[PDB]
Amino acid sequence: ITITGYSDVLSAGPGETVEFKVSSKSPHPFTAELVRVIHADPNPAGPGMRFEPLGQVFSGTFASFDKPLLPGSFARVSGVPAAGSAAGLVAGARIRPTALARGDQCVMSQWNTARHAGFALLVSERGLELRLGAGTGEPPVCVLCAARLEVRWYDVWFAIDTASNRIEVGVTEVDGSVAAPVRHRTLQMLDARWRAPHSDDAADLLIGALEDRRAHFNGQIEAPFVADALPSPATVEYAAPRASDFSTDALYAAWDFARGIDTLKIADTTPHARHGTLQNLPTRAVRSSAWNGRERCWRTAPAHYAAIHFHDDDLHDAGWSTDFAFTVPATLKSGAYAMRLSVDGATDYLPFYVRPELGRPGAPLVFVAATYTYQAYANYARGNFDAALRDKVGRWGAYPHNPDDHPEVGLATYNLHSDGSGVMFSSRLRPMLTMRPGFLTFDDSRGSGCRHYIADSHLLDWLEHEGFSFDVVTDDDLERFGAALLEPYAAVLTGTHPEYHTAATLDALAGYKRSGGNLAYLGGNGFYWRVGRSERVPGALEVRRTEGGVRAWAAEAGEYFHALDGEYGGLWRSSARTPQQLVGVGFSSQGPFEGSHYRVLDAARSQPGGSLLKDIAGPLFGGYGLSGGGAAGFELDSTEAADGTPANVIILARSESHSAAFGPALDALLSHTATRARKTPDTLIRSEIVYYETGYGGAVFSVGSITFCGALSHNDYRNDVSTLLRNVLIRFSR
Amino acid sequence: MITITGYSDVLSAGPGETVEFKVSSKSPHPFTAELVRVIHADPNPAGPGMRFEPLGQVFSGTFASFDKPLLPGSFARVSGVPAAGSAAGLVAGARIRPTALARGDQCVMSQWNTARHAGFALLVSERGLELRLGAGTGEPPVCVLCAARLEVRWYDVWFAIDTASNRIEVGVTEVDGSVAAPVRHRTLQMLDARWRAPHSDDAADLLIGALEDRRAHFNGQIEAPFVADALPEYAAPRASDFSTDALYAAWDFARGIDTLKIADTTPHARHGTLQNLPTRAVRSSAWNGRERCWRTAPAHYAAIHFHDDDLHDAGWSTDFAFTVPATLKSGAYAMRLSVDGATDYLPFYVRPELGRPGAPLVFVAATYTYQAYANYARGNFDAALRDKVGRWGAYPHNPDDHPEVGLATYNLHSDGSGVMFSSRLRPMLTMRPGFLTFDDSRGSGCRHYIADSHLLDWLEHEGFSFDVVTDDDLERFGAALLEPYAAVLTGTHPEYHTAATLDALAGYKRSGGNLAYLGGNGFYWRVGRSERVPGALEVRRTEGGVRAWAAEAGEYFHALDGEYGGLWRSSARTPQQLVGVGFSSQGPFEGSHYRVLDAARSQPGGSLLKDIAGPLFGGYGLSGGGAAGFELDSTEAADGTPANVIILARSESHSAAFGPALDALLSHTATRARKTPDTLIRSEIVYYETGYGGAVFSVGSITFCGALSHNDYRNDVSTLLRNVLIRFSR
Repeated sequence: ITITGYSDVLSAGPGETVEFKVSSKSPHPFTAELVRVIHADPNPAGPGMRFEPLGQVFSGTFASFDKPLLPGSFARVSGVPAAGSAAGLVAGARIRPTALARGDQCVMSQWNTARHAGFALLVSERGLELRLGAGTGEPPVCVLCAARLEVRWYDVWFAIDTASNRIEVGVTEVDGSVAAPVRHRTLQMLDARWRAPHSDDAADLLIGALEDRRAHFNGQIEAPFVADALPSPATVEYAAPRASDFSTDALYAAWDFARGIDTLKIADTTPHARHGTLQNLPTRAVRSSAWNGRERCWRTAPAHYAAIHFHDDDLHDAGWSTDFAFTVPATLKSGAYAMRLSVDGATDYLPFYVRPELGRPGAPLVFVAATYTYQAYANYARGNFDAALRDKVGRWGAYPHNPDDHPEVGLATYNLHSDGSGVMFSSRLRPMLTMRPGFLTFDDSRGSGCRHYIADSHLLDWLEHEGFSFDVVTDDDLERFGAALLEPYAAVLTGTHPEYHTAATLDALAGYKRSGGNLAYLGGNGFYWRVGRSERVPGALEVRRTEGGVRAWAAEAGEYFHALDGEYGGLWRSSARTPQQLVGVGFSSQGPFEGSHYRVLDAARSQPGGSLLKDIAGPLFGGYGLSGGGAAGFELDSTEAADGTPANVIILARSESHSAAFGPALDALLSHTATRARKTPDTLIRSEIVYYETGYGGAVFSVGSITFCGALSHNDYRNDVSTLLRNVLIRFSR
Repeated sequence: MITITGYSDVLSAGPGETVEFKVSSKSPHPFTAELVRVIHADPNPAGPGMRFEPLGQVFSGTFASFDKPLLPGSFARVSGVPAAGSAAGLVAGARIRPTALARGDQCVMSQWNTARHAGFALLVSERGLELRLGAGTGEPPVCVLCAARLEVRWYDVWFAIDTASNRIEVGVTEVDGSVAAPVRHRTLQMLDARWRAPHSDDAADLLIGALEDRRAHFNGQIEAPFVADALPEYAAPRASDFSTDALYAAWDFARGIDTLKIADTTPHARHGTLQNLPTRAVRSSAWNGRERCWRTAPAHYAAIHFHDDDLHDAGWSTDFAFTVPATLKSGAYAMRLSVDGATDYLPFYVRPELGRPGAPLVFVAATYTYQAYANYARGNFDAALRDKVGRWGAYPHNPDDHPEVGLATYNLHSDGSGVMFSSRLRPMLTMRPGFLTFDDSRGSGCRHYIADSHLLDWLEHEGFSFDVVTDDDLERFGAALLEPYAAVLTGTHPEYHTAATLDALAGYKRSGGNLAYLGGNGFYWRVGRSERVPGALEVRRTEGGVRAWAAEAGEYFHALDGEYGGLWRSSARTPQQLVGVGFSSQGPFEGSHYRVLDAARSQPGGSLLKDIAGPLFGGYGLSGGGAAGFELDSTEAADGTPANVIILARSESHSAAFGPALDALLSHTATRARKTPDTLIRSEIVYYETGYGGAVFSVGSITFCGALSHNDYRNDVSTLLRNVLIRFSR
């Protein structure tokens, strides 16, 4: 990829600054030009790509530096001497390797690359291997403990005993009750192939990787330790040495991963206090060896959560230097923007949002950009970027690079890691190819195949063409400012897929409802998953797919609480907040990216809010759209009084004729033949458009379909779907 | 109604232990009790029929018939307390969440000396909130009504009799004021000497959840009730508003969540006792989502859920007892009851002595599963089934027609909540020999106790002696009880288990034993229990899976033992890790046939397939007409299946009504192993070695044993099990 980058924040109000971090692998400088994004879908059959150039607001030419992406998580203990004494060196850990077929993976290492001095303890399908530096003029010593290690808890160690003139490398299975527990060891004579380190031999101590930066560990490490003497003799042929076996003197370090589970620090419990720092956001708050099932929450039982899960594809915070900054002038109207980057014919877009001042709005409407959901889907490598799609990207002039070809940009929370575990973290401090104008997600046979940021621009482009002024706020803005940020507006509008939320963003929308506002839920499958977040780890979102529902992977028992903020993760249902309580409808069906039509329930025209159907002939409508060819499609929401729909809900229309591939949302089911309402599951395959009054003075309008806004621009913005939204926004504006 | 029925305090006894039997007879004549050994309990004419061995020479007796009642409905009783009130008046109130106001008058708090017409009662209904005051020997009671339309939300309710102001007040306020239209109503009446201070002889029990002049059982949650005998833009009076002096009592339901005691926090120490086992460890008004475990956050679980149909411990007096003589061999027994042409059976088990086996095989009676299903009113007892029950001479009473015996953990309560508790201290009509569960077009329609007798009758007929232990025995004794036997055999549906019973079976494998998993859908749900409440099981259907109801967020931990409830999957123990296969499909009560994997005959343990022609077999049976049916288990390496598993056969041709088990699904198009869901509709018979010296044999089908007796015990399924048990016995 020639040029790409990211910003430290995704939204800034008047007087706030966005720092942009660009990586350019050209030898010539690049250009940055501010644009306002109007339509980001490059499908020729629709409005096409549309920007408003604002180079006169911000323009610049800047020097190109090529900055790298290094996936793989690990911990660095810095500013420590080389380990060892004249008596020797001992190091070890409790480990659970989750992908040994991937090669040499380092448990712990300390290596001065220049002086060829240090140690490294590694595992692979060959067993447990010790590498010792031998100086500038000898190849390294290697001692191998051949064992067939599986995905279980093992104790691994090496010991250099000068007095006995022996090296030992061993591995013992922690659970001795299994039928054939592994216990192997290798004994070599030392023969002055090792001598106590010297002051200049110093280097950082790493856990999970090796620096001469490679051999990233996949799986769990628990309680690593280093000692520079042999264990105090106490009274099974051999056992693994652990930190408890050493005098406090002899301990060089002993890390307890149970301390600080919601932080990036690994704590050393010896008086040396040789702490370390985790890099690339490994997964904490996972079961360790003492976990037995009686404890399920790391906040009250940290000794059962005394391990950290490392993955060789973890990616958080690229650490790129800031190429330029932009401070929002008090005259730039709130909207959706980007920095068009350009060099050698290659272009990127760095999207960001200009947020209104709290309490003084610039329009009657505000749109909520679903940045938590964008970030959770960020860089989803869907394995679908085949020749036919790659061809369409060219023909249409769409954003040229896809996560399937670019694993250097890391994964989404819809992916699995290399060892097969679910990706629980997603960073926004990296290039997010899936949030670029022009990016296509699906080879859509009946439309563009655009999602999230790009598909949300259908609505922003429609809002503009119909003369509706709007301000834009993000999920982070709601997290920061609360309902008070929304209160000034006559209606709040969602995107096409507001799926991921915190208690703060849900509370912002409910408080806005309670203040008397109007809510336009213009998507499907909203308010379904919880995200975790921390002030202590900015730029990361956490997702733990607990219990059930439609999920790309399943969290393990006991690991349901977030590490970032300690909250119970998973379905919002699972924390007593169903979508129906916010917007009257809830996720009920999911199928492929294909849409269908609505049918008017004409009984509605006479009820409160049935005038919203005026100028829609019917009885069908909406059988068109840039998102899968229909206004009701992909993921659908319907009414459930039991799941919280208000008794005054007015169903205006109800979809039909979805393909046989549409099935029921699992979390709505007690069995494969009965819903939670004890109806049959086929009653779930439908999208329902509803209207109701909140009882606080405002109303709610819900479409329950991700593809709904994809139909707005059909027939040059003149169609039934366009007419319906116009009726809503006119009504919501008195 | 039911002429004679009953139950026992325990279901198994070893040598020298005693079983106490409690009988209710509506006859004016005495009844007879006679000991029998149950051999076959299925009354289907097309199969071996009912079969007993009478042992009246071991125990017989004639006993007076007493009619003993069944009174459903949970509540708390505070006894040994004076009548509440002073010359200044009386105030009482509580925080409530009514879950079924259309069911009639439902009492929050009451105290009523019925003879002297003295006391109080605070009730709710669809009409509002009502105070009833006693009025004396020759007057009807006072009634003051605060008309309000109450919903299923948290309200504060109270009444106050203030003699100084000559006022009665009855009021209700919605706890959450942030709602659109918060309810705030009250009614004011003049007192006019329609009440004064109580007298010593007015004393009576104070009840929470019911009224005794015993009626008006409350449906929903009660939290922090209190009584005061003094007074502290109206607001609800709460216990915090009163002098220490002015408080008669103030109960905090958060204290003792795993007990039946309700604790009074005032120095009066006027504690109370819960009856019929209402549901504890439920969200209270302060629950906010940050805590999900009552053991570390009791203030979020400071409420109790009452149901007018809770049934635990009938309290019937023992009519007779039986002490097991050293000469009665371990087996499945019953007490045949008889009076006026009516017959009941009181089943129980004789357990071998620890360490002294009497046979090479032991059978595990799935009593935790029987109890979880006990008195399951399925709504299926129509004219056709009642007729079939007549023709076959089957047990004549069904839970559907006889609701005084309470519910199963598969039913919903009257207020719509899931039934979390099942008592064994009540008549269990579904554990009687002769009980039919389903109108089966292709067999008997038999489950659990009765279906397990297919296996017990086959073992006898094939000459295999066996001992019997129950789940409760494994809970008490552990793997040590199983160790002496050459093989442990399960029943048709060993579904419900504790950590102690799962450990007894795993420990037995590690000791070198052989395990015959002869059912389907085993080891699936967790059960809770405690020695503090003997005779009760708790089931909380958390997270997912195939479930009759869904537990609420934050209520996933048992009240009885504090453990995380639900699927054993959700406690990190899948069925596959124990027996190599795990629940994967369920359909109607229908069976189909297996197909031999002929690659198996040459592998380890393919000699078990000897004398089975194939490639199909088992297309017959007393349970749904096929040896693979109803609920099926198949292999999953990801869920823990050993790598040396050998698939001997695989079912096929199940009806379109058979679907996948929900907890095996990531979406409607992908399993946890990322295969398509149709790969789940199959039962797989497996054999493998444990590595400790023994082996495991698993059929993964509930209906398997329904085919053992086919064609006078000479058939492929009979041949298969015979081969296994012979092999397991050297």
